[PDB]
Amino acid sequence: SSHHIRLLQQLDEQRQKDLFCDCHIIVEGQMFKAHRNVLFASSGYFKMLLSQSCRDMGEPITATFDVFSADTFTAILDFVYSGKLPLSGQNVIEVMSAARYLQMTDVIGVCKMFIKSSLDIN
Amino acid sequence: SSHHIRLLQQLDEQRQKDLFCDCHIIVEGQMFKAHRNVLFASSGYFKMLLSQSCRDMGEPITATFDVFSADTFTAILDFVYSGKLPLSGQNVIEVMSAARYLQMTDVIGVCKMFIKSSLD
Repeated sequence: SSHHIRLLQQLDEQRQKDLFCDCHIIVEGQMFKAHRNVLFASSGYFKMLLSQSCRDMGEPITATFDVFSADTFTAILDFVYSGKLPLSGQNVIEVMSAARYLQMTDVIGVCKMFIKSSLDIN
Repeated sequence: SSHHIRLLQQLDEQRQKDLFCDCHIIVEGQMFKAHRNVLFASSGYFKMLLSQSCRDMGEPITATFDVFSADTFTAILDFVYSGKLPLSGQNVIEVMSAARYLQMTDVIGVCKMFIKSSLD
C-alpha cells in the first residue's frame, strides 16, 4: 500500500509542477493541468474524450467545461490525485453532480456515504 | 486507499495495451511500453533521464539497457505497476543489481528483506 500511496503523491506533485502534463482542463476560465493516463483511468467521461488520441503524442489535449464550477473541479481533481475528498453540506451536491457528469462512480459513492452519515444528526 | 489500488491497476492495464505510452524501453532485444510520469516517480535513473524532456511531448522517449536482462526488467516494471515484486532465490541478486542501476531504493529494500528472511 505504501508503494501506491507514494506513487500517487509523486503524480500529484508532478501535476502541481506541470511535469508530463499532456491534458489541460479549463473551467470558469481557470486552467488545470493533469495527465491523460490518470484522467482516463479515473473517469468514464475522460475515457470517451481521450480514447481517440490515446496513441498520439503532441499538443496537450485541452478540454473545457461549463457544467460545473472551478471550485467543484478542484475538489474532484484533488481526489483523483490523493484519494481524499473534503466535503460539506455546502458542496457535496455540486461535487456529486459533477461526478455524475464525469462518470466517476467512486466519487459518487463517497458523496452518498457523506450525505447518509451527515443526516444522522439526532 | 482503494482509490490508489484501482488507479494503479488501470495504469497497469494501459501499459499492457499500449495506451498513452510515451516511453519505450528496449532490453535484450525486447520492447517495453510504459508511462514517463510513472517511471519518473519510481526510479532515480528514469527521473534523471526524463527530466530534460518532461514538458516536451511528441516522440516517445526510447531508453535502452544492456546491464540487466529482459526477465529482470520485467520483474521491476511489474513491481512499478503493482507493488508486488516477483522474487525467487534464482533472481533476487539480479533484481537487486538492476535496482541499484535504476536507483530504486524501495526495490533494493525488498530484495534485502527477501535475503534476510531466507533463513526463516
